[PDB]
Amino acid sequence: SPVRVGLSVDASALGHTIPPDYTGLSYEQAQMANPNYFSGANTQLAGFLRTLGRQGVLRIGGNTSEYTFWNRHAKPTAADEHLAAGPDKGHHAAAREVITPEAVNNLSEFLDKTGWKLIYGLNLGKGTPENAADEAAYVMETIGADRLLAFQLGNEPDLFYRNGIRPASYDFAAYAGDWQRFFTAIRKRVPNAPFAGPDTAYNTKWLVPFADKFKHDVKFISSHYYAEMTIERLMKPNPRLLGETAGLKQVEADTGLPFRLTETNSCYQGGKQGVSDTFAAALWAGDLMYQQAAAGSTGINFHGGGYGWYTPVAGTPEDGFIARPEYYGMLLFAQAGAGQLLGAKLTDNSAAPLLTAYALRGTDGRTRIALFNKNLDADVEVAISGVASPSGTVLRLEAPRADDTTDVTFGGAPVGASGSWSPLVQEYVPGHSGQFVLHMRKASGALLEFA
Ligand SMILES: O=C(O)[C@H]1CNCC(O)(O)[C@@H]1O
Repeated sequence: SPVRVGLSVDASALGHTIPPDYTGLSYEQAQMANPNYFSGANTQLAGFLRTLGRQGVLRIGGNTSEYTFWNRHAKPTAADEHLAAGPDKGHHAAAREVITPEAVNNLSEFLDKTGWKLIYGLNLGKGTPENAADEAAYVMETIGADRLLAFQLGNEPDLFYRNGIRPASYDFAAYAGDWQRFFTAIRKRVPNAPFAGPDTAYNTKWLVPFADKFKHDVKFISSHYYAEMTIERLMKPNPRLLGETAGLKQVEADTGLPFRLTETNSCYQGGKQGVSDTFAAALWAGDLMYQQAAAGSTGINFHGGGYGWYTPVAGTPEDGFIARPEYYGMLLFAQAGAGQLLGAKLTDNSAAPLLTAYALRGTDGRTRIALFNKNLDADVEVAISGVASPSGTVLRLEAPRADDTTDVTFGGAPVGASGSWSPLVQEYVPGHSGQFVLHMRKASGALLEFA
């Protein structure tokens, strides 16, 4: 007994344009202590990034960016030649790590194998303005202007008052004083240096005051989002999401600087075993990419590394890399590709309320629809109107249970080594122009492409 829902596509209801560099990943700065990780020799990880997008952004930052120190004469230690730095769990201070010129040289070679651009964290929490300027000069020289999208001056500065990085009295005004001092030092050595911020954890009250004070000094505004957890809770809206969406919309409405979600994943403190590492996270992540794009976001960076519960890609240079379940929701987005969002209204859906749908006119002119049946107990039958085409094909995003940590496929295939992926099962959509009908099992996703 599927829940019978209507989906009306309205090509006259033009939404936001999704740019080619929308997709992205975030890693801990501590990983730059291992020059083998972001390296030309890491062909496996480079292939996972290429499969997520021809263009995209690598963001390096996180809690460890306050505990990582640039040393222009240093070489890496024994332990850090083998370091796989997973997401910081945010319980206490991270271990001190050193970043070497060799690590920045190898990062350039890595980025050049991918086509991706870089957002690079500087140490405003514990470092000096002069050391930041020295690091920025080396990064700008080596990575180059076309691949360096932005420096960010600290990670989650809105938590320095609580985590001991600053006094209890630290507030936006104190942060703006620190930010101006680092900005001035860096621009003295790197007059072309680009910036973004404030890279906040959650405090939306900082976004527009940052944008207004530093309007002539930044390329875009950035903030973070974590949904925390149970799988049922992850499939629903929550107040924190509503607040972050409202913050993004205030930036777009009050400034005309673009916004990027520079660090996001399902559950903070490194994720939750049984939620973040499950097929549910693929549906959560693919739905999030579209919801934020529909709300006016220019891009996203899913946090990860090591074998963290929420990482899209898990592994090490020594042991190899694998796509975790969340990767498959980002792979649906990659396959849908860039374009402009169209209206897509669901009706008769109160029985299947966690079903989401997004329509897109691709750069090639063809209509695509991304659906996420996030209902854990309801199959749906989707009557699709407003789409004119002889023919459509469906790629399904599936696992046998929402809590599965494996068995995830897209287009009837898993991702293989080095991000290898091609569709092996493609089905025609039942119906004809102006009336297509699509069945979806409970807890599943679909990408429809029309001729
Ligand atoms: O708590 C987490 O999972 C995140 C929160 N944001 C900072 C971080 O990326 O360093 C951390 O790993």
